[PDB]
Amino acid sequence: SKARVYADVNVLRPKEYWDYEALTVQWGEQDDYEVVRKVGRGKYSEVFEGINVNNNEKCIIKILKPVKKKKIKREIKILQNLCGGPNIVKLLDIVRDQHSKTPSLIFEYVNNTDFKVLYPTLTDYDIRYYIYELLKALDYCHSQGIMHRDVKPHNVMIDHELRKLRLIDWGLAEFYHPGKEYNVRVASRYFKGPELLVDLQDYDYSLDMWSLGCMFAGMIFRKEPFFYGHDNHDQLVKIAKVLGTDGLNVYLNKYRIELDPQLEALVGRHSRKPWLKFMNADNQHLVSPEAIDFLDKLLRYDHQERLTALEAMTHPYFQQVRAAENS
Ligand SMILES: Nc1ncnc2c1ncn2[C@@H]1O[C@H](COP(=O)(O)OP(=O)(O)NP(=O)(O)O)[C@@H](O)[C@H]1O
Ligand SMILES: [Mg+2]
Ligand SMILES: [Mg+2]
Repeated sequence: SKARVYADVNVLRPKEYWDYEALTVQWGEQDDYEVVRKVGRGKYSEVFEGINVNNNEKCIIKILKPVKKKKIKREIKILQNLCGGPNIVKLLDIVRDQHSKTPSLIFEYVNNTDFKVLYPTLTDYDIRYYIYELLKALDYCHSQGIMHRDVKPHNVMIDHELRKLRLIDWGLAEFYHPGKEYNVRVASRYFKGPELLVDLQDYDYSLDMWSLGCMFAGMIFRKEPFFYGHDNHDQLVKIAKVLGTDGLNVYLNKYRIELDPQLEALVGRHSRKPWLKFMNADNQHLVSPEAIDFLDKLLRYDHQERLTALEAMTHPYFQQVRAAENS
């Protein structure tokens, strides 16, 4: 299986564009940036709001924990390749501690509102607007030969007042190479595409489209998250109970994949459930045939069947957002 779009980007570009292992970091000054308060974390970082001592402007300081240097260079190189793209978080500086050589990535500050509180407050149009902006970031990174691999609300910073969105967290992102087998241990469980759940390793940019679909379904159906599995097996089951086991079987046969016998047993058999059966009173002002048509074209087992980011931005669902932009 190969990507249907942007397959040759890294093929056509110089090795230095994608060979993140060769990257040579030019360190900035650790003193230029000081910590104000902790604002987030991951298994391999602590993230703080900070201030640029030189101009008193806010910034974000992502202090990285010990990991193979290759993992750090990858995040850095990807950020460097994408810096300036639409709605991509900007990496402003890279510094380290002189004694521990503890590295910190310095980013632009986004005055984010916790998604758990922000989303229930978004209007139908807000949803359309933010998904559109998020789509711009994804088409951009796909166009630059990169797969994000961790699309989820926690990695989408929104300054709601400034209607500004930034796709952050490029720490699991990879360069797309035709026919490469990737590690399937990426993305948050609730946002993992079928391909990851069934060991299809030759995946591509379309994985990010499943994740976006999951985010979108959560927003319009007001169900965070929408596919709530306890572990990877249970995640495939949660998907199968909505999408149906028919399409799954078609999918696995198309790609020659044997499901693990115990997994096959957990999944069982399920009818495809229509998207309106998730319709209720809290979400109603939010679903419409165009929302459903768009969602349906994202949440497909077959990654090759999913809309591309580009196609998605042209879907009728976003016509009002396009119109506003065009002025
Ligand atoms: N540029 C930013 N502006 C505002 N807040 C941010 C920014 N970057 C990170 N944060 C916050 O810090 C949190 C963690 O940052 P992130 O880069 O995602 O760390 P991580 O270690 O890669 N986390 P994980 O998602 O578990 O991989 C985010 O979810 C945000 O809430
Ligand atoms: Mg994150
Ligand atoms: Mg991360």
